[PDB]
Amino acid sequence: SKPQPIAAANWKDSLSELIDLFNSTSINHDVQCVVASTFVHLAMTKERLSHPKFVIAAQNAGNEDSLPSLKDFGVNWIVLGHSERRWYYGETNEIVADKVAAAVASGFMVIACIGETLQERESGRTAVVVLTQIAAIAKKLKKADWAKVVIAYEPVWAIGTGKVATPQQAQEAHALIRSWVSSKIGADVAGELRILYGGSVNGKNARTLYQQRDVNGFLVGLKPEFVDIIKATQ
Amino acid sequence: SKPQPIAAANWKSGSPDSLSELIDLFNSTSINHDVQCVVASTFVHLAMTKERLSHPKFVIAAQNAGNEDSLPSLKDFGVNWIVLGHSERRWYYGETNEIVADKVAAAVASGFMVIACIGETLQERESGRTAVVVLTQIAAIAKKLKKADWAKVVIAYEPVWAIGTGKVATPQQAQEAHALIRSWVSSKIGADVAGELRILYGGSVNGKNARTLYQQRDVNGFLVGLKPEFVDIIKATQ
Repeated sequence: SKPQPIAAANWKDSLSELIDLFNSTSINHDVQCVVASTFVHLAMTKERLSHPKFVIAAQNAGNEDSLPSLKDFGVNWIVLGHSERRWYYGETNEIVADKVAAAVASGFMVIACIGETLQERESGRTAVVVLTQIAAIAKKLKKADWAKVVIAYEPVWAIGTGKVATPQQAQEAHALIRSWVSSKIGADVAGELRILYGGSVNGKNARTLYQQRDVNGFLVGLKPEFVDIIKATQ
Repeated sequence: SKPQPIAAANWKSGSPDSLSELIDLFNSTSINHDVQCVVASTFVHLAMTKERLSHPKFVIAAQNAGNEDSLPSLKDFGVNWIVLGHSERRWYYGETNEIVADKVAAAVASGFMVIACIGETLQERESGRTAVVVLTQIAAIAKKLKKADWAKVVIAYEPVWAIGTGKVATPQQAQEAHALIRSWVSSKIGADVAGELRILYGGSVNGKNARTLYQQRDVNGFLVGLKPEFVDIIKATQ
């Protein structure tokens, strides 16, 4: 028995044209849809996006006055710790953790990203890297805060490397996240946890991915195929 | 009246669930209607399944055995069911229509009830070859059987075209596939044999869709993967 699925798209196609696509798409099942945008595009997304089942997220904001501004403006979701924040911008476990706690303290729903690299994965350090990204996050949170939290797992080892993830590998990475939250936080919190897959997902694979026990939806890039990704969430 | 329904669960190696924990779930599930429940296991797990599974409405099956001495060993052991010709045997292990047909005959000869799997791929489906592919897979099997033999045979239609492709089968398509199997048995074997035949759906089935699938005129149960949801799959057989 699975919690409500999430379908979140990340903007790194024309924004407008995509927003019209979604505005005219019929989604008949229980799924929260998220469109995360950059600060330059926020105002045009909230202006234009009018789909009832869609909400708008901010990205990586980490300053309390800005967080407060966003909420005033009508943005309640935020995505943090995506792969490029950690490996290009140098956001560490602790910096992501603080960003999450501050987001949580101001009434945001949070999509926190975590994931390992090919180097990390090839030395057999998936579990220690992945469980340390979260322990850090968990260390800042109260048990009730978990209500406001979603996890995206990003198989960084698999983006731009020529390595391919199978649903089996997605499933296995998802289960360890679950186990840990379940032993350290609780089976109640664990049971209600939406763990999103932030790897390579298209129309040929979304179903298979979604059908795994521990996968609860997707964090992916903003493209026209997102619409098949949503559909796969049944 | 439809014939007795069958709810068959297939164990695939490398699942996120534990065999034992699943057997316990089932052992403690109340099933109040007439339904034969099958748990199909691999050879390593067989012995644990006979020793542990004790629910009255459940039996155990073996998978893909094809050697006469082996089938006799299984029957002595207390196994009377077997599942053959599942999708992967046809695509990965090289089991053709004929090899599957021989496996069925030998299973039948030694007193087994037999769940023989059939179905087409997306490629076969998209070129409009469903019927010839599906009817050739069964014709192969039929050519080895006697009319009486059908008493021991159950067919599972596997929409291979719908597993791993992004394609989704509606209950309407499952009905249409199932009726062709029925028509053909009827015309070629007998209306008597046809009407008593269980034709299982071996596609993607969960709790939100088992009902809708089970109510289709030609659907007589399910051959699915061993998961906790199997319980709801059983319940969908009323």
